[PDB]
Amino acid sequence: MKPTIALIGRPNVGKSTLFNRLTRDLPGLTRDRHYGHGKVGSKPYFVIDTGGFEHEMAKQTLQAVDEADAVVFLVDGRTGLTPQDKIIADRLRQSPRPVYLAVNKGEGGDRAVLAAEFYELALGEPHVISGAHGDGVYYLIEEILENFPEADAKHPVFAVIGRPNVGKSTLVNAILGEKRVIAFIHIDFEREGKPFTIIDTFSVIKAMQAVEAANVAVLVLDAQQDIADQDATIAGFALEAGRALVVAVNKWDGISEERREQVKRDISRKLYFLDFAKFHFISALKERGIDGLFESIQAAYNAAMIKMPTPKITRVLQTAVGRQQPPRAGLVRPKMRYAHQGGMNPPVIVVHGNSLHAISDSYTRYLTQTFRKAFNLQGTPLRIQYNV
Amino acid sequence: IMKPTIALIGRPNVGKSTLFNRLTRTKDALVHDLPGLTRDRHYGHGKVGSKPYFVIDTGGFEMAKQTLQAVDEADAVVFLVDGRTGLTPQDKIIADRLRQSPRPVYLAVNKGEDRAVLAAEFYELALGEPHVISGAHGDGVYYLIEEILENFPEADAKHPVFAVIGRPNVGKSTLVNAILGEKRVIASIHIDFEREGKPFTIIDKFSVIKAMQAVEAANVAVLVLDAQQDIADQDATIAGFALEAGRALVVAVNKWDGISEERREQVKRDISRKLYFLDFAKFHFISALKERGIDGLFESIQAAYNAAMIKMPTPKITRVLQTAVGRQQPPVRPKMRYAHQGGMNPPVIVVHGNSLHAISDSYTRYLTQTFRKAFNLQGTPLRIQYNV
Ligand SMILES: Nc1nc2c(ncn2[C@@H]2O[C@H](COP(=O)(O)OP(=O)(O)O)[C@@H](O)[C@H]2O)c(=O)[nH]1
Ligand SMILES: Nc1nc2c(ncn2[C@@H]2O[C@H](COP(=O)(O)OP(=O)(O)O)[C@@H](O)[C@H]2O)c(=O)[nH]1
Ligand SMILES: Nc1nc2c(ncn2[C@@H]2O[C@H](COP(=O)(O)OP(=O)(O)O)[C@@H](O)[C@H]2O)c(=O)[nH]1
Ligand SMILES: [Cl-]
Ligand SMILES: [Cl-]
Ligand SMILES: [Cl-]
Repeated sequence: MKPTIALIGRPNVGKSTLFNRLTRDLPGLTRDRHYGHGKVGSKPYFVIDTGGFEHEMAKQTLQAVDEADAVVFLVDGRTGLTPQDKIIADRLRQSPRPVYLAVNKGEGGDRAVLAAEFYELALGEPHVISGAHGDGVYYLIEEILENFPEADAKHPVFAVIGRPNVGKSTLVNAILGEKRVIAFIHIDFEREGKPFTIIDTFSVIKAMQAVEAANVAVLVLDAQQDIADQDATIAGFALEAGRALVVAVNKWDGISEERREQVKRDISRKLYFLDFAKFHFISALKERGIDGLFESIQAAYNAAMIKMPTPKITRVLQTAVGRQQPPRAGLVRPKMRYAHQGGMNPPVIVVHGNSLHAISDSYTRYLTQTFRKAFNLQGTPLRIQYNV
Repeated sequence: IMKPTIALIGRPNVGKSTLFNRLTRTKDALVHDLPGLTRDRHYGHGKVGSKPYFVIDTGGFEMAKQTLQAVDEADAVVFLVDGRTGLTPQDKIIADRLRQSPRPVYLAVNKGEDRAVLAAEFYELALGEPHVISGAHGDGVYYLIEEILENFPEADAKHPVFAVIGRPNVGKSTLVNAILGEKRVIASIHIDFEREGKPFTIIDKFSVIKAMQAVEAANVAVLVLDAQQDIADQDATIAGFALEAGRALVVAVNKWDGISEERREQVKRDISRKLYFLDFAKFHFISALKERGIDGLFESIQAAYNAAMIKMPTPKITRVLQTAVGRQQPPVRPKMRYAHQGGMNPPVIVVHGNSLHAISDSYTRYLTQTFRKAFNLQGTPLRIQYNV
């Protein structure tokens, strides 16, 4: 498992600003993220901005301290020292895990004088940084990662994920039965002869790690409630991980028929960014729909692991381009000539040609759907990329 | 009578969006937003203060062409600087351009939660009195706003007064000439005309401030979209402003002459998916250039105005409500007994009962549609509200 860094600090000290630096959809909207994959640094890691949970600290914030591999305590170096900061430092100092004191917004400053007050916190060396502009952030992260040192399974290895109370335990018990669940990290089992592995592990950190360890994620939704922010950030994390995905709309036994289309329409409207995944309507309690859930889990694994021959891809591309030409880039007419796979799990298709530098999102969506149909890629977040 | 516009100006990271959110904060928070997403706003209606006004956070442009325009066209500028940091060379160049302004320019020394020391450093900018504030916590903000507004001193038209709004280059000028030159149309900021006996007024490069002023002067807005491009962020924020104004709306999907038949459904799909929050308005698919489809615009403008101005008797509303609830009960089981109109242009329906504190967004959607069908309210952003 790769490390998780939890950002902690007073409101307005620069946490989300830092988080966006470390981890850097429809028009007019911006997707809320308070946890994601660290992209700044030589090693992979997860980042949690505990500002997204919230004076004393918050229940989930203290949990993040217990569960993260390290905490960054962010403070406003321009201000001076607020008494709220001294309280937080008192709890963090007890951490048996790393606590890095980051003195933020110290850009163009004197890094020694700006960390003068903060030795009193007894959390060690203050790290003068600037989350906005990046001064010292890369070097801070590299020291955090100097602690932790840095092949696809032949069958689907899946994690059941989702909000509390959607039915994950009921689904797992329905899948495994009593006898194989009493032998619980990885539980290998067989179904109709074919092999599967389920991963057993609210804890954001625990959910990210389930996603990291799996090659398929089964996202469980409670059909009896509206889709929630937390439903959406979990699914969003899975999407950023490129994890193959199957969606289990659970507690379907509760919905009357009149309400059924209203709920299917509601769910596709609010989880549009999952239209690459098959949606099953199941009842973990009454054990209905589980068989087709397994068909889709296997299909998601297959799609995720596909190896597509360049001539097939190029053939599919040229037929699509012949039927509908790409949008004219103002005056210039893009030419799409060939394409090949540049990644796996998820598959990535790289399109080659001239003037591919401003291809509209809708045309990229048309190529994606064509490729998905041609290669049966439902279940994996296939991505198109233009060689520019 | 035009309302004043205040433009926030300043370096990245001085507190503009924070201030803008404070100044435009709606207690009820009425935006039809999705789970996990947040709708971006950098201009809106001012809510802090005794008088009405608009606010623009010029940070949403990234000096810059549009920012310089806001300096020219706003009634006043707030120049936001970081009092904690000190005085950056970038701040001084901005002061050099702002100092030439023939309109009010207020120097706000932010993040002060030391007022005397922070006013001496900033007198070097020669922008007058520094105002020490804290946009995050609110220190001094209210007094700043009242001092800006102490300059500007503080009936529905019987027929539709409509404004054509939308992004640069979508066809607004072509559409206006087409409307005034149509077959059945007979002909200092308002242009009065008539069609088939009924009266109309249309309101007469691109300016965010001018778009906001068009909406406030109107009782109906015609939003023009360029069908030949993907819906853009700027398409959505213009529509979003119209929505926050509660402005009755007709949507003109323009340049339909360019779209081939195959591409046409892929485009209607794309538009309804990305402008979901406009599902209350009729969409027309027109060609302003070839002057096709303009005739049907006039009925929808009339229909939207009529809907916006409706007066619904309490017994009819309660009747429709009790019937809707009888056919589909709410999902402890809330009881909805009666309802009345508590607002106009847009109409607002207030529902009274027990256990109404957690009604799902999806049920409120069922009631909104039910009321919309029953009272012919397409074109006005009708909203349901619960008394707790
Ligand atoms: N009607 C219905 N209720 C269910 C179903 N699955 C779970 N529940 C109920 O949801 C509650 C929580 O289920 P649980 O498996 O613990 O959810 P978890 O938090 O995701 O593990 C329990 O009281 C279940 O009986 C289902 O398929 N249908
Ligand atoms: N000067 C400076 N300003 C910053 C920095 N990071 C964030 N800000 C500004 O701080 C304001 C709010 O900070 P935010 O990131 O939301 O703090 P959070 O509440 O901890 O997430 C924004 O207007 C930011 O642009 C920094 O490193 N330097
Ligand atoms: N093909 C096509 N082009 C149009 C149409 N309406 C406007 N245009 C073109 O769009 C460009 C800008 O139009 P204009 O009315 O100035 O857009 P505005 O910025 O919204 O006022 C011009 O070159 C027009 O010829 C239409 O219905 N079809
Ligand atoms: Cl991962
Ligand atoms: Cl293949
Ligand atoms: Cl205030």
